[PDB]
Amino acid sequence: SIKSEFAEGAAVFVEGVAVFLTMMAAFQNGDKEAVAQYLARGASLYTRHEELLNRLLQKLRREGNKEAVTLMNEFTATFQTGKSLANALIAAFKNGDDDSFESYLQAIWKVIAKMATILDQIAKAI
Repeated sequence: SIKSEFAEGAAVFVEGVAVFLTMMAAFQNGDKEAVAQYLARGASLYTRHEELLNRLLQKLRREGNKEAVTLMNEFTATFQTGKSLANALIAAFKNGDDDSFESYLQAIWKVIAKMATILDQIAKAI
């Protein structure tokens, strides 16, 4: 259902946010071993969420819920376009460029916050 897909996606979102926050703290402490592990998990969570978003979008399209569909378009567009920042974050890790890594972390947090606002709006429109 729309509601089961939404809640499952929201739980994956919450897990990714929590991993991202944990990663930020590890990076502040310079713990590159831990940052590597969290980056790997964050990538897997990205994939799971992508699947759940598409499943949700298909259900919303079929039900005909216009407000929710428009919001989901914005969420998915932000999610897809946001991958360019995530790829830059990974590259900065692989190159040892801590200054770039920090910068993308703080920029990505702004995207996460916008995504969370969209998800709250979707939850109220379904």
